[PDB]
Amino acid sequence: TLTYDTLRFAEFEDFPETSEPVWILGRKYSIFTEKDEILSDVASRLWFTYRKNFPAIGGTGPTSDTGWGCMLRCGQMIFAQALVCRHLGRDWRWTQRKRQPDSYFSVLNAFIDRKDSYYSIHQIAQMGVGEGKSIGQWYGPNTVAQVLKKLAVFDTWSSLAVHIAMDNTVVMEEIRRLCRTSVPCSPWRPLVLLIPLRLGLTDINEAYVETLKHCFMMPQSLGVIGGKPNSAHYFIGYVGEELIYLDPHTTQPAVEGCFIPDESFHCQHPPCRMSIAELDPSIAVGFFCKTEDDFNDWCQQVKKLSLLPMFELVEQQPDVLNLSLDSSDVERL
Repeated sequence: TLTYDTLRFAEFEDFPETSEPVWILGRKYSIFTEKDEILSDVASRLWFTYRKNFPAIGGTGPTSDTGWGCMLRCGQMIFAQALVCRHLGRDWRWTQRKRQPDSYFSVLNAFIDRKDSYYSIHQIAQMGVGEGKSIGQWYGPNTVAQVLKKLAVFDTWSSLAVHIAMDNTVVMEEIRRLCRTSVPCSPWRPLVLLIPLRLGLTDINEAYVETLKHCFMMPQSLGVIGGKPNSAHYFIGYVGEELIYLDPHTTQPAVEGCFIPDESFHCQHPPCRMSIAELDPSIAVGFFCKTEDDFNDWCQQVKKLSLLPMFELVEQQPDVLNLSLDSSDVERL
């Protein structure tokens, strides 16, 4: 039950001192003159790993998700980043020896391993059953995304709108129908947009690489979740031909007013890097648009990227994930 803690014995390497820009969730950095800021941004992200000794799920279920909940943990991380942007702002940073806002602890609390937290492993796992997934079963990006949408309905504090765009299409009228609370003279529910995709049979077609990089360069970028079963990762950026990510494969003891010892929820080891060409095909890309202007800006950026494609943007109108098979893929398949 501790052969799944792969992060414990992984190879860690410091960031290469090169001229290649370092992108972390819509923010561009230079490793030469902004190394501290880069490390601060990565460490600031809410990190969620396997946990142990938390209340049994459903009273008789697991007390640890080691070996099965890594995609659930990545789902928690990408959704937490959205809540951080929604309640704290993209410019917020976590620092030891500093008093964090009360909202920070409220966000963190929503991911604590107890059934009364909105996005706890308990609620995610239990909600997954309704999706046809038994507790203890590993999920794919699409499934965890569908679960988060249903869980967010109860979170009236955040009052988020979660849209999962299938068929590789983002219908703008659907987004407005989901987010508009009233006729514009908050009138807009902060939007968490998740787009499940499959960029290849065994690997991602190289033609998608450039599009994928651009997904981390938008002010609304929440990153990407994906990976093979029990090898899920939360990708938060890239540098050169590598993706930067947070890994949940380490089991930590569950953490028991406002204050919460939060050291274990911040990744302080050298940020994990992986070759883009080694990324599993099944992923879910996310974007956060707090206001309608943010959404409009996002659409404008998707227009360019498309013109100068993983998904299409249309104004109006089975849920399918389209796999673009090249001549070779058609043969190997």
